Amino acid sequence: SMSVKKPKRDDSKDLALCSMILTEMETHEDAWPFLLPVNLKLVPGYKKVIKKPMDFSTIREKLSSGQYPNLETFALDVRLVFDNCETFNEDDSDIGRAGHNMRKYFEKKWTDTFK
Repeated sequence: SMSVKKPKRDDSKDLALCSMILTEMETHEDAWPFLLPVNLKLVPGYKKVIKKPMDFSTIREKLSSGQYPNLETFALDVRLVFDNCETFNEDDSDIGRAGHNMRKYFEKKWTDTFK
């Protein structure tokens, strides 16, 4: 509350560390469905169904230009990529499997880096 704060967590490396995690997501072999925005002209249904499209290149631009106010808002966009993927793709497809794998990979890096 006013003049009553928990001890200050050092957040000065968060930016760099989020960039690293993102680089590891970008270079994973199963990242291919997620590297670029889904082409909304060429994938019927995507625009209407997915209210908030997100992909790694868009996360990279937001990160690099100071558009994440904190590490939680960064994790929300990453999770959105996988939530979107689950919404549009059957679990039993290459893309569906890609998303499950990438989400697990992300969550572990997240916990090991910050928790």
